[PDB]
Amino acid sequence: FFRKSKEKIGKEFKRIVQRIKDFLRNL
Amino acid sequence: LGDFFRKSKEKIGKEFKRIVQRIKDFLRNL
Amino acid sequence: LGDFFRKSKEKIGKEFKRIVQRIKDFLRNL
Amino acid sequence: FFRKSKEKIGKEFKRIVQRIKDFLRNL
Ligand SMILES: [Cl-]
Repeated sequence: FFRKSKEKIGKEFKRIVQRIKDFLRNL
Repeated sequence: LGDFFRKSKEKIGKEFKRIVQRIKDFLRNL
Repeated sequence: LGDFFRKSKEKIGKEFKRIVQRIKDFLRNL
Repeated sequence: FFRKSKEKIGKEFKRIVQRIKDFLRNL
């Protein structure tokens, strides 16, 4: 359960950043 | 039109709620 | 241990809730 | 607002499929 929790934090941050970018580019 | 504007506004609002829900979840749980 | 098991179970449950919430949202709104 | 709504359906389906895969692979 070590670096996988850290790996999860990074994927979730990336997922939200992507979603925000998509929204702004559309409007 | 008219209903096209309403559906577009509804879809925008729902996506804004999706972002806010994801942000809250990330900040509280990580 | 003990609290390691509880936190692991909690994290698993939360991820299961994340999936169910996303599925519901997809099916109802698309 | 044409094919972008269709484009959104496909990204969301892909996002859920990915999340389910990640969960199953972990346990
Ligand atoms: Cl997502």
